[PDB]
Amino acid sequence: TLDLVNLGVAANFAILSKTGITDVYKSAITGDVGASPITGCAILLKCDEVTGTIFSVDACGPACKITDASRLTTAVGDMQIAYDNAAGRLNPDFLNLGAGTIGGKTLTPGLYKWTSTLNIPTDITISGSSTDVWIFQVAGNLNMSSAVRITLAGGAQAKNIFWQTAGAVTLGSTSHFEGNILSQTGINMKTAASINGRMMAQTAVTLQMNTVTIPQ
Repeated sequence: TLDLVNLGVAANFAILSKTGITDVYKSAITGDVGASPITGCAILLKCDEVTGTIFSVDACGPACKITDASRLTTAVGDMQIAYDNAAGRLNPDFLNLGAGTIGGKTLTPGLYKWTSTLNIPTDITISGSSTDVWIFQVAGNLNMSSAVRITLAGGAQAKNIFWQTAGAVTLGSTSHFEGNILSQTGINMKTAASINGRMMAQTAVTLQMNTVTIPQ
């Protein structure tokens, strides 16, 4: 029933930011990474940290980098269209579920909105079919605590989950996240946190020894 958020060319990236990608070595990224319009030197990943292509707007950046301004321009533009599309969905199924703390919940499909910061202090399940869609609209920050795991149940797929945040995302140390993040600012991961999803930030993505896998 709820339509997918079309990511266009941004679908090809595990990490896409506008002001760079910082990293505490070593991270494990599966899929392409990019930043635009910032210089490629703002991508602080080593070549042995990415399975995929590192894209740069210029001659600057990691040894393996491909320079491709035009593809990054399209990807970032596509990321902004996706952000606006996700932020623009009307008629939420839920508004202010758990008063902004959703620890222990099982989330069924649909459109969710929070006019605050969303916190996830304890494990949650996202439960639905291989074709169901979840859009989470968050007017503040999104926080997940250390060791918190998002579990998928019933055939729910990470590629059908979208998190739209007006504020910064903070994934706590050793936490496991599921879904696409469309952040208006930063996405900040802590020591050994993992994500099955895409990190699309209109500022920066920051990593500390993270595992990042594009959804299949």
